[PDB]
Amino acid sequence: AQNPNCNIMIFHPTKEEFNDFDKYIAYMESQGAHRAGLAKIIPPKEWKARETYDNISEILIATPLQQVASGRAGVFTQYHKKKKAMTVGEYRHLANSKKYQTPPHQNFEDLERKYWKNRIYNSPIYGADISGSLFDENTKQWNLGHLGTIQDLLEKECGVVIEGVNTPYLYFGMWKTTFAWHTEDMDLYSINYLHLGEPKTWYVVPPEHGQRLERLARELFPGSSRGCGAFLRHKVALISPTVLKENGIPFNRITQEAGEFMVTFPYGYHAGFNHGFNCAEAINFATPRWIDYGKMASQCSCGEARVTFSMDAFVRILQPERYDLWKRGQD
Ligand SMILES: NC(=S)Nc1ccccc1
Ligand SMILES: NC(=S)Nc1ccccc1
Ligand SMILES: NC(=S)Nc1ccccc1
Ligand SMILES: O=C(O)CNC(=O)C(=O)O
Ligand code: NI
Ligand SMILES: [Zn+2]
Repeated sequence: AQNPNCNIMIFHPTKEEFNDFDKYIAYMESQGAHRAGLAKIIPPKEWKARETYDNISEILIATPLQQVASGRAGVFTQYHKKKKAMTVGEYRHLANSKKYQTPPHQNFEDLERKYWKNRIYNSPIYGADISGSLFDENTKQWNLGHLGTIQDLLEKECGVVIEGVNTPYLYFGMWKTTFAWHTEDMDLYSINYLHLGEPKTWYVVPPEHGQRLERLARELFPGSSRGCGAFLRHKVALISPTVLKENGIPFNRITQEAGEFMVTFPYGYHAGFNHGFNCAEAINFATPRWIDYGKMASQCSCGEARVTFSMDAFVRILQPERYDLWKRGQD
């Protein structure tokens, strides 16, 4: 078995290897990359996402989210308070202000220490889930707006034609902005490109050990657990690497820098934070190996978790028994 310790693997494809997206994902998995839950892909030196980022300041963040924490430094939840709209130029200025800017630090490890010590005492503002893309239409390789769709994958594998679309989302971050412990909708893959700015640090639990994280989460957030059998779908819970180690949860960590791709694999729980002002683009995708994970994916039916239009068909076809109750998530 490849990669039995479930290490995060880093790949350096050649420009020739960067042509066929599906083929390279399959290659990564042949080397055991999926066992970690997360992989890094460094693009060929000849590749670029677009020419420059000089003209992005007029993009609108219609609903910036202030991430307010509750709990203790290593075990907390966050809720998202809606703020007034602002442009990316305005957001960048805010990120760089004295109130919100990255503190002086020695290295990534020093900044990580500062994050877990002090995160809960601040409320950074995030521009998340903004439909759009910053890939040039002429970028032919690993263009996240030009991937094969999940709906076409399901049709190719299972022969059923379904409604729905999937398109990329942009994320504008600042120091301490946080993504909570989660797997993707329907335990899909995700791919994330860091277009510009400061790094993003990731934590990940191997898919074969996901239930260990779930059990700890139930212990650490007992009221939330009683409210919903899949409350990590709410994407609001944080657990520090120190607390994971104290409880024997297997995990790994890695820092993503501008110009690098990360791929998360089916049922790979992940969480993380941004180092400073940055912009990332991400989208979900599927492969034939995903189908069995989609069939088994937990669902939130308490009504808290966000439901995309396109997830309906996934639940309807892959989980027909759960569909009525999940669809009771409704409204
Ligand atoms: N072990 C790492 S980090 N990467 C890698 C990628 C391809 C082939 C062999 C090794
Ligand atoms: N062709 C589609 S829809 N997706 C996909 C992605 C990676 C590998 C194989 C297939
Ligand atoms: N290196 C880190 S992240 N250490 C740490 C220890 C205790 C509390 C918070 C962080
Ligand atoms: O970048 C973020 O804030 C969160 N991204 C992801 O969870 C992802 O790409 O799967
Ligand atoms: Ni994710
Ligand atoms: Zn729920």
